[PDB]
Amino acid sequence: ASGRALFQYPMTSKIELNGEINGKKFKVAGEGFTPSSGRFNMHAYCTTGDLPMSWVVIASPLFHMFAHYPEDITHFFQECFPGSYTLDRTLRMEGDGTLTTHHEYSLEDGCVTSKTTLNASGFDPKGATMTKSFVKQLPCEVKITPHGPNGIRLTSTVLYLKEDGTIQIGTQDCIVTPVGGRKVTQPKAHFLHVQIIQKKDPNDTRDHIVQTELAVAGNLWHGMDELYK
Ligand SMILES: [Cl-]
Ligand SMILES: [Cl-]
Ligand SMILES: [Cl-]
Repeated sequence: ASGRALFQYPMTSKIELNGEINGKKFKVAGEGFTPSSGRFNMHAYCTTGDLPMSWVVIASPLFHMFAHYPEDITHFFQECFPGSYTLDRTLRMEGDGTLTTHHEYSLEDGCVTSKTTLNASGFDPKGATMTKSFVKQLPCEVKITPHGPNGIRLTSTVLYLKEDGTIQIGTQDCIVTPVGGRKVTQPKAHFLHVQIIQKKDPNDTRDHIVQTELAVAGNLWHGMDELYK
């Protein structure tokens, strides 16, 4: 049993995230539900107190294996199982700060566990990230290309909406690397449409978020694959 045969829905998720931003250390944990292909939620909470940064900015750090892929595009993230993959992220909030994340995953009993670290240095203490002035991030297209002999790369430019109704940009670059000591067939260049919706639980006493991601793969530009050898 490998690849897509390991991703029979419903499934669950867990996260453990150890973070630091501008010297403030924090932890998040969460549990989530993946009812069906491409629709996955996460109820995360800061176990150290208040989260010292925007929940909107930490949204993308909070599971590409749950994306919905048509049959005719390789689902690289799923085809890495068994063996798994790492994700390395750089998220540059333009004019504000840069953060990196490192993720490791394991699959057991229908549950994907993410162990993630986040490092963030030199953010503007009056920027939207540290003052928590963001309302949401807008849906984007993530460009996925083959990267080196065995990886992929994911790039996106994300619009973050502040409370005054104006936009800040984040520039996001990820490398996925199989860690299963085996070759995984690389997909053709393609795009992922991604939307995040965040809300609060009526009762939870913790600093928390209830997040849903919709993530759908598509060959949005048939000619793009020609450019990536
Ligand atoms: Cl927030
Ligand atoms: Cl990404
Ligand atoms: Cl493909």
